[PDB]
Amino acid sequence: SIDEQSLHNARRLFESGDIDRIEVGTTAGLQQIHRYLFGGLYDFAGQIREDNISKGGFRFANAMYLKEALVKIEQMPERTFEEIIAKYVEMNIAHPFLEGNGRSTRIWLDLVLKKNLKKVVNWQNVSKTLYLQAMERSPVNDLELRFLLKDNLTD
Amino acid sequence: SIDEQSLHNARRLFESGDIDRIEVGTTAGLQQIHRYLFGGLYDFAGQIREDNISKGGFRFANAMYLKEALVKIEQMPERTFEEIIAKYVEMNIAHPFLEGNGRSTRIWLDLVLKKNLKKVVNWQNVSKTLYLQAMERSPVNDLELRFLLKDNLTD
Amino acid sequence: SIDEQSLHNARRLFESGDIDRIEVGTTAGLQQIHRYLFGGLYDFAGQIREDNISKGGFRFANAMYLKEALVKIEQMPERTFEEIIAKYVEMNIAHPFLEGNGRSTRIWLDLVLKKNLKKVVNWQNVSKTLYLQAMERSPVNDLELRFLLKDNLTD
Amino acid sequence: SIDEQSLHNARRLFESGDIDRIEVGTTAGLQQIHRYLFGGLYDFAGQIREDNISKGGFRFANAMYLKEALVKIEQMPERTFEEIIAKYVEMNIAHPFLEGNGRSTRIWLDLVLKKNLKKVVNWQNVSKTLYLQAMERSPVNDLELRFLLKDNLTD
Ligand SMILES: Nc1ncnc2c1ncn2[C@@H]1O[C@H](COP(=O)(O)OP(=O)(O)NP(=O)(O)O)[C@@H](O)[C@H]1O
Ligand SMILES: Nc1ncnc2c1ncn2[C@@H]1O[C@H](COP(=O)(O)OP(=O)(O)NP(=O)(O)O)[C@@H](O)[C@H]1O
Ligand SMILES: Nc1ncnc2c1ncn2[C@@H]1O[C@H](COP(=O)(O)OP(=O)(O)NP(=O)(O)O)[C@@H](O)[C@H]1O
Ligand SMILES: Nc1ncnc2c1ncn2[C@@H]1O[C@H](COP(=O)(O)OP(=O)(O)NP(=O)(O)O)[C@@H](O)[C@H]1O
Ligand SMILES: [Mg+2]
Ligand SMILES: [Mg+2]
Ligand SMILES: [Mg+2]
Ligand SMILES: [Mg+2]
Repeated sequence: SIDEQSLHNARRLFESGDIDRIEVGTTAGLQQIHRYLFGGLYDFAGQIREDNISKGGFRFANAMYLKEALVKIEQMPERTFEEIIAKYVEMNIAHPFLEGNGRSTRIWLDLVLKKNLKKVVNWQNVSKTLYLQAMERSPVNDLELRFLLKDNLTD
Repeated sequence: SIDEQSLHNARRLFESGDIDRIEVGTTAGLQQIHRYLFGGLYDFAGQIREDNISKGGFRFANAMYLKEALVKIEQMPERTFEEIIAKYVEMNIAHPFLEGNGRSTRIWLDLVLKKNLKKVVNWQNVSKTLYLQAMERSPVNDLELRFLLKDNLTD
Repeated sequence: SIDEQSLHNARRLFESGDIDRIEVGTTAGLQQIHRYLFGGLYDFAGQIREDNISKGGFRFANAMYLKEALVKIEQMPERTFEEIIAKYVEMNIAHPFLEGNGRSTRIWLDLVLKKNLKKVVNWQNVSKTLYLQAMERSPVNDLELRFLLKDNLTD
Repeated sequence: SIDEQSLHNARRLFESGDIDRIEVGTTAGLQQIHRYLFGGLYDFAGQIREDNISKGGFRFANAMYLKEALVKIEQMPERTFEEIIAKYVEMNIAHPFLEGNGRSTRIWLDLVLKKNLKKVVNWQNVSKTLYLQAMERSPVNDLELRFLLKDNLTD
């Protein structure tokens, strides 16, 4: 119910035109997206977490310095695909919500790609298995992720 | 060459009593230890890194917010073995030097244990292989590290 | 869809009494469980994989020597809780199917615990988050898994 | 002491021309290299391990089926760079010795590349940091390793 309802909310975000009101490339913009997707579903919708979380051997940015990290991440440049991917990779490492980081930050990435490069990711053609592998590796080396995503951009 | 002299430098730190002048439980204190062990050996002795580093697939705190991270980590409480281990785990994730984090931060840990618990680690009885495993796991769960060290304390 | 239907099959395995005919602690027994759960749902139901697979940075036993590995794994002893967990850990590393290893092998584990200790895991009280973490760690050290499961055995 | 003495033996393996007498692409050939490097230094020189080992959170092939694994791995083809790297990656996962797998298996790799492609790796121009990263990743995805090594091939 939660994930189907948030998918409907994501659809609403685009169909409504409310997507055009989201700040691009900023922490606030990511919060806007998360609040939109999960509002009325998670009580923490749009809110930066205060608890620590991990997945698959990686511990995401410690909540005690997550806000400081986000301030630095949102200032990263967006001039090229490689810069945009690097910025996305650091926002994923920040992982600022208890849940729904993936969906919200992928929308956030698409807005950055669209603003700067006039392209978005064609997610329907991206393997979820290969995407997860590439994201898991990305804090160490974003090569796999860049190869995967660059092949799946659409203008 | 470097490791041999730095081991001599660590013995001098203790045997001279210079160890008693090290600030306990702080970033500055860790820098003091690192400067003492590696002064004249690494030109970055005592200095917070500006480059990014990883080991075993784990990305240590990004250099862009590392200084900010350290300000927070050093304020962590030190009242119990579990608190002190948690603080140590976070200082390891920070990994604030290019090299020599292990040796420096273990001395740092012992000073915190000594101050607050009147105990230090009996490293003589700790397997390096098992210690490395526990440290690698610690960001996700410090159970292995607590299991390894707690009954290896000595007063 | 597949998950809801396989769950129904797993309930039927127990409710029908068919569970009592499953060979305990063997590769063939694991295959019997997988075929029952996934027959008609995955065309590879019950079948040892010929493709390589990975999760979270760990590559499961190479398909080229998987059958050989399974021959050794099923011979492992089941004399104590700790031996049984060790055997379960090796069967998870083998990871013999393309999908459904988790559900099938947890049933397989319970049959081994029941046969040798007259216990099963009370999975209802086991955190999925902590279980996944413990499984991810288990190839290196099964301490987390033993801590988790021993606290959740039932008669 | 052992690392320096083994380097000298490695030096001699090439200086003497004995490298030309080593069996190429086989388990026996790898054991020959390991014995040349470490015979008289490690008591287990040239011997397939009977103990389990791991590094960086990765469990190498279980000793109970390591021999069976090696029988399969040595049969892997060697016709393309990609096949040769895949074979090397599997021999590293097998990790057949207690110690000295890296040095011995890199020599083994060069012999297979030399035989089949008339090239070897120019290890002088390969970053040890990037190499270890690429090795750690290789069981999941050998792209990093292939990217790192292919443009460092020489004759
Ligand atoms: N080990 C890891 N290291 C770094 N990033 C990871 C790791 N595991 C998962 N990720 C990323 O974290 C995301 C999942 O975060 P989560 O907060 O569960 O988002 P979600 O929207 O609920 N699920 P999803 O749609 O699967 O992304 C994945 O899509 C990956 O981008
Ligand atoms: N994958 C990992 N994840 C988290 N921590 C790690 C990892 N690998 C190593 N460590 C920790 O990092 C330390 C090594 O950092 P490093 O900067 O190499 O210190 P060192 O003093 O040069 N070597 P050592 O004496 O082996 O600790 C180890 O002792 C562990 O505490
Ligand atoms: N990185 C890892 N290393 C070792 N084991 C893992 C890892 N990730 C997951 N596992 C185990 O693999 C199982 C999942 O295997 P899979 O074939 O997807 O089974 P499933 O029944 O489809 N899913 P689940 O019900 O979630 O177990 C998990 O339940 C864990 O036991
Ligand atoms: N986490 C890992 N996963 C896969 N392979 C690894 C991992 N860590 C290290 N390796 C590989 O194992 C080798 C080290 O094996 P080891 O038996 O220590 O050999 P060594 O010759 O003693 N050391 P080195 O000269 O550094 O390779 C490295 O060179 C890597 O190829
Ligand atoms: Mg999620
Ligand atoms: Mg070091
Ligand atoms: Mg699954
Ligand atoms: Mg070694």
